[PDB]
Amino acid sequence: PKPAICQTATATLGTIGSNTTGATEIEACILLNPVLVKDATGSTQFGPVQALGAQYSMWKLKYLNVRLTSMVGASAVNGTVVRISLNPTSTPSSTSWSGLGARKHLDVTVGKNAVFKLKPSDLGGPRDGWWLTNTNDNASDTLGPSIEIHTLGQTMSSYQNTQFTGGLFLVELSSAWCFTGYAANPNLVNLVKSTDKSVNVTFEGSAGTPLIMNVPEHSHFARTAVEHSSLSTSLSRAGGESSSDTVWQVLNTAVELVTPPPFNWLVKGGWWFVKLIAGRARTGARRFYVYLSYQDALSNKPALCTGGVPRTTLQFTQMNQPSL
Repeated sequence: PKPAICQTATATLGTIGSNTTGATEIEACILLNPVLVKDATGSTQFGPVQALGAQYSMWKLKYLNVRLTSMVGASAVNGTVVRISLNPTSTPSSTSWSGLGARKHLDVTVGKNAVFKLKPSDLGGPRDGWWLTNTNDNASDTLGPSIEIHTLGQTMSSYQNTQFTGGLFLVELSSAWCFTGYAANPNLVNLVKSTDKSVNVTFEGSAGTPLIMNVPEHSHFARTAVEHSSLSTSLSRAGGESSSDTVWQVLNTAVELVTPPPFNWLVKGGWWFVKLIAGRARTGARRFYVYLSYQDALSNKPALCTGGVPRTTLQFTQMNQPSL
C-alpha cells in the first residue's frame, strides 16, 4: 500500500521536570496515533493530523525526531540522567529502568542537547508496515508506538548540593504521518485531552477482585469523564459492575501512591488505563476500573488484585468513542 498522502508536523510538548526521588520517574508518555495527539497551544500543527486520521483507515510514520533542549547548564545542576525510549505497543511495563535499556533509547546528561532519531523500520506496523486508525479495533493493530521519557538520579544544585526544582529540558517532536484507505466512517472525532493539575486519588481492591481508582466527584477529571463517557456499557466478571465502553489513558507525573498488591509497579510506572464504573455514586467519589493495557480495557479484563490495600497531577486522554 503506497500512501495517499503524507503530512509533516512539528510541536512543542512541554518540559522534563527535575528528579527528587533518586529513583526512576516518568516525565512524559507521548501517543503517536493520529487521532490521539492533542491540538493545543504549542501543537497546532497536529490539527491536520487528527483530521486525516479521522478520514483514512491506515497510518504509518515516515520518521520521528525527538529533540531535547537543555533548559539549565551543567555548571548549575548535577546528578540526573534522562532517557528517551520507544514503547512499541504503548503498553505499560513493570521493568523500570533496566527494561527501558532494552528498548531503542537515548540517554542525555543534564545540561546537554540531543536529538533522538528513529528510522521507519523502527516504527512499522503489522499490516505490511501500517497501523489501523480506528481506536475501537483490536489494540495490537491500532495504537502503535509511544515515546516515553524517564529520569534517573536526584537533581542537585551544583553549588549548594541542595534539591533543585525546575525544568531540565524542553521537548520538541517532529514527524510525518502517512495515510491510506478510506475511513468507513470518518467520525470527525474530537477526543478529549486534558490535565487535572491536582487531585486526590485512592485505590481499593481485595484478593481476586478488580483494582479500583477513586477520584473526587467534582474534580475536572471526574467531571470530564462523566460528560464524555459513552452511555453504552459492559459487565465484567460476575455480579459485577457495569463500566463505560469509553477508555481513558491516565499519566501521573506528581512524584507516592500505594495500591493493593501486586500493582505497586503500575502506579509507580506512572500510567495506566481506566473505565468509569456505573454508580450512584457515592460513597463519596467517582470510581474507575484500572486496566493493564488498552486491549485489556477494550475486552473488559481489569487488573485483579492479590490482596487488600496495605497528591497527583493527572494528564488524561480519551482513547475512545464508541460507536465504531
